[PDB]
Amino acid sequence: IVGGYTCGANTVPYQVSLNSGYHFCGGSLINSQWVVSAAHCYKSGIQVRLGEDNINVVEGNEQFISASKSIVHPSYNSNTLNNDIMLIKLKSAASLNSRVASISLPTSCASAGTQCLISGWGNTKSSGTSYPDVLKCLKAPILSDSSCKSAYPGQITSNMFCAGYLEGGKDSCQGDSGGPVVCSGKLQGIVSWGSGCAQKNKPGVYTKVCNYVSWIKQTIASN
Ligand SMILES: N=C(N)c1ccc(C[C@@H](NC(=O)CNS(=O)(=O)c2ccc3ccccc3c2)C(=O)N2CCCCC2)cc1
Ligand SMILES: [Ca+2]
Repeated sequence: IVGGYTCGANTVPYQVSLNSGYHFCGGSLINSQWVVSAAHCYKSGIQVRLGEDNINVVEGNEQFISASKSIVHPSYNSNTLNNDIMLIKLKSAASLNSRVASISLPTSCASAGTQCLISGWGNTKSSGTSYPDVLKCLKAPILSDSSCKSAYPGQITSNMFCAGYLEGGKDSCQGDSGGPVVCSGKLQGIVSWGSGCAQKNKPGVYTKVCNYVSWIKQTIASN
């Protein structure tokens, strides 16, 4: 997260770290056994780490659970990033409480101007790399479709939305991939792609989760 602030320990209780000997993507806990993340985060050998703040220190409240299966959307296209969403089933149910909790799926899509909270352990620098120990937070508005398509001509599908600041200086970045965009208590987006990080006129692009609620439900019901 570039231009964000330290969230505070466990203040984003649905945030997950995907770990394969190092943090490589974020995710969101949506019930005690299922996590949603991005399809580009797919990897075998994923351990989901819940209740994290400093990802480099055991502090208490962590729960480490292996993934028993990762289900990339059948129509994910790696060239366009259209349908960039994946479901991860946990080997065991997480223990939910104050510090580890699920986030609700949306019942409707959010409008342009809705302010949301984006969080992750990704890069904090626009030019360079600096990964934080603790979880970083950024408040950012959903942009209009016209501004989003003006920023990225021909690259925005109806399963994507832009969120952020056209002036540059505040954005998600490498390492935040798969993480939550929460608006009014609902999971509206998944960190997917962008051109650089926090560049002027190149806002972040997010997977539009409201288009996938039926697929998420049907898929969790059959697995
Ligand atoms: N909000 C941001 N500015 C932001 C958000 C997410 C990221 C991580 C993300 N990386 C990028 O978007 C790199 N910027 S990129 O190189 O300009 C880019 C953008 C879109 C693309 C679409 C399809 C294939 C390749 C693409 C590469 C990533 O890990 N990817 C996995 C590999 C494919 C690209 C996505 C970076 C920045
Ligand atoms: Ca920790």
